[PDB]
Order: sequence, then C-alpha cells, then structure tokens
Amino acid sequence: HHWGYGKHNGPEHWHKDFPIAKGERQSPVDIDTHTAKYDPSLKPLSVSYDQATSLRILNNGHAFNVEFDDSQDKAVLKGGPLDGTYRLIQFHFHWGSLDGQGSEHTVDKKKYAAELHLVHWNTKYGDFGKAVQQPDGLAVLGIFLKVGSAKPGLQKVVDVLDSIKTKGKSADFTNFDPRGLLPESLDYWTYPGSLTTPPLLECVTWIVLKEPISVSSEQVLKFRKLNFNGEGEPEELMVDNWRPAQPLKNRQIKASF
Ligand SMILES: NS(=O)(=O)c1ccc2ccccc2c1
Ligand code: NA
Ligand SMILES: [Zn+2]
Repeated sequence: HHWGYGKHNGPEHWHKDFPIAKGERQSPVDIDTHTAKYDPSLKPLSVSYDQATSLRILNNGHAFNVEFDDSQDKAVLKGGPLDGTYRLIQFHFHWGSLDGQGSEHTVDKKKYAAELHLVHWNTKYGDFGKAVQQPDGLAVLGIFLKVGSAKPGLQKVVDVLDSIKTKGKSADFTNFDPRGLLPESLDYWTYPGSLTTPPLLECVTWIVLKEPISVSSEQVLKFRKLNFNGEGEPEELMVDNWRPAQPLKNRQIKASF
C-alpha cells in the first residue's frame, strides 16, 4: 500500500507515511499574482543548458524522468534568487486527465494542463542525496504547459513514451536538449518550498516561470497513454499525477517582474 494519486493512496493520504506533508513549507502553492511582491533585488535567471547531457528516460511509476549527467558542471541554473550553482539532474512533468487540470502550482487559482519541473541540486552539497537534506539544497524550475500549438522541442520526448509505457521501463535518451522546453521569457515567481512527491522534503527554492509553453493536444494525449502500473498488470493510465496547492503559511512569493 504505497503512495500514489488515488482515493486511498493519493495526496490526502501522504501525511501518514510522510508527516512533513503538513509542514511549514510545502509545495505546490497557489501564486496570488496580486500579493506576490516585486523584488527589484532579484536577478535574471541564468539557465546554461548548452552542455547538457541527456542520458536516459525513465518511467518511475509516478511520472517519467529525463535524466542528465550531473557528474560535472554542465547544465546549470544560477542567478535568479539563488546563491551559487545548481546542476540539472532530471526533468519530469505532472499532468491531468483533462486539459483543465494537471499543474501543481496554480496562478490566481488557474490550473494549467501540465507542469514541467527541471530539477537542480546545489553543488555546495556534492550530490543530490545530500542536497535534499538541506533547506537550500534544490532549485526546481517550474514551467506551465497549456494546450494549443505544438512544442517542437517536446516531440522527441513524446515519441519515446511508447518505449517506456509502464513503470520501471527506461530507454536511452541522449542528445535531448532541454532548451527546447523553455518559453521566451524567464520572468519568474519564487518562494521556499518542498518536493511535491514523497518524501516531501523542505529543500527546494521554487522558481516558477510566468510565461507558459504551448503543447499540442496530441502531445499531452501521449502523456496520458503512459501507465502507472508495471507490465503485466491491469492498466492504470498515468493521469492526474499532481499534488494540489498547499497552505502558504505566510511565506512570501516574490516576483522578478
Ligand atoms: N516534483 S518535484 O518537487 O520536482 C521532485 C523533484 C525531485 C525529486 C526527487 C525524489 C523525490 C521526489 C522528488 C520531487
Ligand atoms: Na489540437
Ligand atoms: Zn515535480
């Protein structure tokens, strides 16, 4: 009886195994655009993904992760609200059963169709597993997806999904360039929060871009054909793999713009 996204194991149950689920800095949150504070001290986000080395894509049973080589300073995030340098380890998405839901963060209660999380760890902690034990260990860049025009830079990911349909499947995924997933603007909101799946650790500086990317209906429909089950088990479509907004608990969300 492990956690996942249902009536009996979904987000409202997670606190029994991970009591930090009711903590002081949980994610996601609703971003109240009118109450977010413009902070002139915030710097442009520096996203330096030229040398990224995509290795593999994995169906982990909750989402799919596109993995990177994080054994050298290659793809790194810095600037923004960050001190120091954060290495890209993986990205994944959360999405809905319907276009009207799927994002984790919300904007004035608006839910997007999906949300991309580019996960980075602070190089001062030496690797990811140590970083998650620190309050400034991770920086997750969140990007909303809306359904409209296709995102051409997403298609390589969509087309490999049939090869990783079920939990535990992986496939080689080299030369994937995550720059093709970024909107034009890097304007952002930021706040201190947590992992949005167990273990829900309170180790994340969230950086949520204001500008969404457009993906096609056909692209998100392919997300929705993935499976949360493993091969040889009854089919459970991988949909609605998002945690609802959690209490802000008087954290301030700061705007770069
Ligand atoms: N969804 S999220 O907050 O970006 C996220 C990112 C990295 C994770 C690594 C392990 C467990 C949970 C994780 C959650
Ligand atoms: Na369409
Ligand atoms: Zn995530």
